[PDB]
Amino acid sequence: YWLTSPAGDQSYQNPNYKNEEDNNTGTAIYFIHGTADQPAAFKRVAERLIDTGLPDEICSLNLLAFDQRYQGKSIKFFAEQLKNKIKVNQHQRVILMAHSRGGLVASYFAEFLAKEASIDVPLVITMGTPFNGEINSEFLAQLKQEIVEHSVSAYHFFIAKEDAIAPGESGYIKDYVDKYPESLHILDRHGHLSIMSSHRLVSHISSLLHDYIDD
Amino acid sequence: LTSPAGDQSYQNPNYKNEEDNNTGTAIYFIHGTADQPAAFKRVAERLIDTGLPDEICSLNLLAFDQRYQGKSIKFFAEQLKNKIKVNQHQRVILMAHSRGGLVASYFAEFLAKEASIDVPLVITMGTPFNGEINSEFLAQLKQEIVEHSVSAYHFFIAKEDAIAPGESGYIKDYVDKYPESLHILDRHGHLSIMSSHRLVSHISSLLHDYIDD
Repeated sequence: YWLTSPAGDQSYQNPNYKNEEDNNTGTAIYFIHGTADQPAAFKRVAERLIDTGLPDEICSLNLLAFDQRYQGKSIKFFAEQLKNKIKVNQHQRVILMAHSRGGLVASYFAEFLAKEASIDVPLVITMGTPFNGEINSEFLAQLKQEIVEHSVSAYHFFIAKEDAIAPGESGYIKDYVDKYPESLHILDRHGHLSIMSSHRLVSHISSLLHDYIDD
Repeated sequence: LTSPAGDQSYQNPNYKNEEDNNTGTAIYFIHGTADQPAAFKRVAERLIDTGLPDEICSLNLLAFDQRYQGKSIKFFAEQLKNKIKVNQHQRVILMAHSRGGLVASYFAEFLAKEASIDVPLVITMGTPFNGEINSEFLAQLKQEIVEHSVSAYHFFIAKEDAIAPGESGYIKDYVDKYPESLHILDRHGHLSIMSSHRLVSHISSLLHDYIDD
């Protein structure tokens, strides 16, 4: 955005942060893209988040592009790289916003790598992430069990209505949605394929950040 | 106010100009048996708060006399058509709830032609299309809705019903035909989908689209 982070990722520093009576240790947001996804649209989502207004509590906004993104490579490796980049930036209490396959990566990071890395992950937001389904089905099932039962992160699945009524669970975990109804967000896409172009998305995300911050 | 049929009605204060030769598009509310009319009053009132198009004559409140426990949808639809023509209204918009939606939509498929009353919009809220009433009969109504119908159908459901397996409150074939026909509303307060303001807003913007055309 504004500047480049130590990890090489694009970064936006919050003017609201570091204000008078600033939070002692804040929360940084990380924006992860799926494979072969345009980072510029994802920057559209972050810029619109800034336009809406970010809580003073939020440290910075980070973008997982540039150094270093591969086209093809294993899930575990990408999550390990995400953890490495978070540790290079010395961030704590990171909020993850991921798209498509990237949501798997973030979720893997949030479920195994994050605790013994001593990184808190309060919010994990996934947009069209194929949890139900290359990636193994056993791995998907074990990840879903970790998300439903043991996870300490709040998961929010953003999908399109066509995927909602589509048979099966696409972009969301039915068990988790049943446990937490407010986790599922269904967005009207009039023009395909623009889930991230909706302003309802940014509105819900900003309301999620505010809800988490007020608590 | 009271409508010509005797039902509870709200007249538009702006209404229309003097030289409208159209008598006027009237909105009709069909509820299932033993349902609370006051929630329907709030949804109509909220439509008024948001703003109703000047071309639309009035907001009218139907299915009223008399909710019987075991009488067929067909009887209520015949009663509805009688009440609509008592008011001589034309190109009326139907907004119906639960089994009442079947009534309205049943009316839209057979009785409306014999009345020579146009039904441009038929709006169904949590209407059990998939399922006394025959299941074969529901399938025939669904086929008539999908293929032959000339009314615009809009299905309002909650996200819980959306992700529920099967077709709940909506016809999948019609949604494939028209994606914009399906409206999924977040239901914060269980279990009253008709209560969100997002529903009534969708109705008002739908009315604006219909009036402009």
